[PDB]
Amino acid sequence: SIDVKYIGVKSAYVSYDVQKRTIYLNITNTLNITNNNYYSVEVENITAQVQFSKTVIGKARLNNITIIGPLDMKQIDYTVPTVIAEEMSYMYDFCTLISIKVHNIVLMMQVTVTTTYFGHSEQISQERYQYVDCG
Amino acid sequence: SIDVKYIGVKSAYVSYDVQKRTIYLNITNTLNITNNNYYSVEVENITAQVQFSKTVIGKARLNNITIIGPLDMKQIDYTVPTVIAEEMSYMYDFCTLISIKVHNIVLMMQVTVTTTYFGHSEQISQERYQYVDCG
Amino acid sequence: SIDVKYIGVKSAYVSYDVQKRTIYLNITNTLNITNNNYYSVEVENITAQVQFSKTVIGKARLNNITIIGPLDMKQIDYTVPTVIAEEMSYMYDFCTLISIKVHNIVLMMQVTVTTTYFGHSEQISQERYQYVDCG
Repeated sequence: SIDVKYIGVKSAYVSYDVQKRTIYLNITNTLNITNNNYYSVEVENITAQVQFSKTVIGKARLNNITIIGPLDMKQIDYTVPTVIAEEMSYMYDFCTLISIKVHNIVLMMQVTVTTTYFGHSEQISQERYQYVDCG
Repeated sequence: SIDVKYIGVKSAYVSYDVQKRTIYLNITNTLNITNNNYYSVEVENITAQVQFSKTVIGKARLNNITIIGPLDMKQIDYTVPTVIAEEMSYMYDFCTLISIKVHNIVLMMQVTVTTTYFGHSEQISQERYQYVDCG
Repeated sequence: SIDVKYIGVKSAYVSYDVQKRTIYLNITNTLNITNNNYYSVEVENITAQVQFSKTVIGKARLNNITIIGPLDMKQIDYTVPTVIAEEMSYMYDFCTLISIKVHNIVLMMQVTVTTTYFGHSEQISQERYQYVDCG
């Protein structure tokens, strides 16, 4: 990939930005741009390509075979009891979080037992992230 | 990929923006642009392509064979009991959250037992994310 | 990859930006730009390519065979009990967080038992991240 950008506030090719309480006076601005972009990208020129898979089983004897793909999750436990007991008392809770297995982004690609792949594969994340703000 | 951008506030090719309480006077702005973009992208030129899969089973004996794909989840347990007991007391809760297995974006592509693939695959995420904000 | 940039605030090719309480007077700005970009990227020129897979089982005897892919999670336990006991007392909680297995970005590509791959694979992450902010 090409030209992958995170810009926090402002993007220009040419900028003349005049901001705050300023005097901007008698200004002559002249601009003469030639800006051409030529892309030959992710391009393929092939006579033959072959993706061949063969399984042969002859006079074989097969017992108790297990094939298990990735991210097998077995007998996982989360135990998060919360207890408040009060007498003659005050609780003030502000912005209190209990957070279990919270996800923002999950991107999964070609997650398999078996893969035969030819060509291009791509993942991009661009992000402003804030979990907690309070005040 | 090409030209993948995250811009926080403003994007322009040429910008003459004037913001606040400013004086802009007698200004002469002149602009002459040539800006051409030429794209030959993800182009394919192929004479032959073959995706062959063959399974042959002769006088074989097969018993107890298990093929399990990815992300298999078994007997997972979440226990999150919340208990509040109060007498002659005061509870003030503001912005209190209990969050279990919360997802924003889940993208899954080519998640399989077996795969034969030729070409292009792509995942893009662009995001402004705030989980909690309070005051 | 090419031209992957993280810019915290402002991006320009040319900038004439005027900020705060300034006097900008009689300025003559003249600009002549020639800026052409030529990209021949991720380009392929091949006569033959072969992805061949063959499995042959003869007069063989197979028993108790287990094949397990990556990220296998078994009997994981999270125990996070929170207990507050109060009598004749005051509790003030501000911005209190309990966070268990919280994920932002999860990018997974080609996670497999077996893989045959030809070509390009790419992962890009650009991020402004704040977990907690409070006052």
